[PDB]
Amino acid sequence: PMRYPVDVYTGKIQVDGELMLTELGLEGDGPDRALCHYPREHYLYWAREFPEQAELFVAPAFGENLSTDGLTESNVYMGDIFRWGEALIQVSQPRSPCYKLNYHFDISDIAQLMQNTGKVGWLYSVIAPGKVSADAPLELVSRVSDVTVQEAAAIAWHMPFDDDQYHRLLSAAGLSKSWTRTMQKRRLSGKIEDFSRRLWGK
Amino acid sequence: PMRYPVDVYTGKIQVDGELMLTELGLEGDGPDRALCHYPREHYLYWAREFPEQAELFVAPAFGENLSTDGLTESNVYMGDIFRWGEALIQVSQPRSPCYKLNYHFDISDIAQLMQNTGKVGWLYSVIAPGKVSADAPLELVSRVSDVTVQEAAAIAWHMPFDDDQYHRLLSAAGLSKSWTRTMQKRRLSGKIEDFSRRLWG
Repeated sequence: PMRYPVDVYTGKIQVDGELMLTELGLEGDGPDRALCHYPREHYLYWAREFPEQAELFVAPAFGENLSTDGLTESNVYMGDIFRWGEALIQVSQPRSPCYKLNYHFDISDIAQLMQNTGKVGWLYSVIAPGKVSADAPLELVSRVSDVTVQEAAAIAWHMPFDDDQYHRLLSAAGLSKSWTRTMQKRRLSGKIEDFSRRLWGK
Repeated sequence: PMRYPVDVYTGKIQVDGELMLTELGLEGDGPDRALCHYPREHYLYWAREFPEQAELFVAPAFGENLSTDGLTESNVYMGDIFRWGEALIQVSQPRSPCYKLNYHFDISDIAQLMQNTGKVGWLYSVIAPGKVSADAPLELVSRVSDVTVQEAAAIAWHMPFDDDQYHRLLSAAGLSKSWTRTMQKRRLSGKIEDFSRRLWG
């Protein structure tokens, strides 16, 4: 039963107190995307990649609510349920990188790079609202799937069209509504949707 | 491909024009329970069970939005995705019987009996909003699970405590938030929640 200590941030500013996790997110901050998570470890990577702006790559530069060390996309699975203090949360999707990040860091291809590396983080849906805190760690209570956030990112963005793999992703407990809609549409249309608008803003 | 004709009803009155299906349900009518489905076959059963009120047991007596013939809880699966006209919908849970039905039929134990038989029908979540109609059938496009609605009802209500079977249910694609919360809580608490308040008041 590993515990992952969490640094919390809301509208973005570090929080030390006890606070309330509602169905719609933490107080002061849709239901499938109420909580953003980014692995603190990835900052080291970005800093190496862009030395002359290493000072920009610290939490919560990527807009995250939860910052941790020891959880990454390859050891966190779709549908995973974690207890956090009094609340329950479930992994709903990988976070899709967005062009707005490029302007936030004033680096032209960050979003593209995030997507390519798969160092994107994940969003939660809140299964039970409750009292939470910075001093209360995450604890995995149910793993109900075999698809790691990493694999979900790969199915989404790295692989050529594979109906079988979309079927697999659609079978993942907790999958967000948008990702269900996106993947189902691929299966029916036979086409992978455009990423350009999301990634560049052009 | 097998496609299922459907009678629609919106709060209940039979609609047969086109109408818009939204994230929050049909136009005129939470996101996990936007669409209620009940199999038309069950009415025959209820009529036999309560002969002196057989006239009450016709669609949409059980409040359903969708009425069909050929789909039942043993051949519909958790997480199933169906195309309906222009929209996409996903099976999210068995419908939980409620005491209000007892007053609707003015028969004292209908909800309890529904739960016990497992003749409960199911709710959908709306994956894509779109134009729908009575003249547009349901078509199964993705089956992503091995838990039938029947099995989910049994895990819920018919079985003694079985952590393994709750794990199984928590692994079902599309499972509603409330059922996820309910089943997770069983696993942590070691206790099956009370049904009485829901079944009676």
